[PDB]
Amino acid sequence: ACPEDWGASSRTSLCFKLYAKGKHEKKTWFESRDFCRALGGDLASINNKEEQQTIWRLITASGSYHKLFWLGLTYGSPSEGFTWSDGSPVSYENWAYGEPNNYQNVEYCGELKGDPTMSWNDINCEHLNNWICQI
Ligand SMILES: OC[C@H]1O[C@H](O[C@H]2[C@@H](O)[C@H](O)[C@@H](CO)O[C@@H]2O)[C@@H](O)[C@@H](O)[C@@H]1O
Ligand SMILES: [Ca+2]
Repeated sequence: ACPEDWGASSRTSLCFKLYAKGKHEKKTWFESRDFCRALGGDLASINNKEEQQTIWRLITASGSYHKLFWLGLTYGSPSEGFTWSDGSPVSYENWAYGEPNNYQNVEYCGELKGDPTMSWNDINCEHLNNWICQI
């Protein structure tokens, strides 16, 4: 069962929470990771299409589309490439077309574009974004 406002009460329920913020309250990737971890969770990992649908439905309910959200995607060592901050393997992927492209060699964190495609993009970790936590 999820905490109230994070999901449903069944044993199979996945718990995610959107943090959509105005520009003065958006956070860098590291700030967002630390925020979710302080609650006992982490930035959201998306391990399968079911979790993707769960998050998309939260976005539809929020009424705001096209927003960019930090996910738990962070580059590891050169041999690893992208990892999830929660330690789970990056197996399921939904990178946008041509991504990750490490544009200008400075893109080491992953964001979700909150439109129906639910696609991922690598971007500069110091950008200020909305974020999604999991617990
Ligand atoms: O800004 C770097 C970014 O540029 C291009 O992505 C565009 C768009 O698809 C992104 O959603 C937004 C927000 O991140 O930025 C651009 O408008 C692509 O070259 C992309 O790989 C790159 O990260
Ligand atoms: Ca990119």
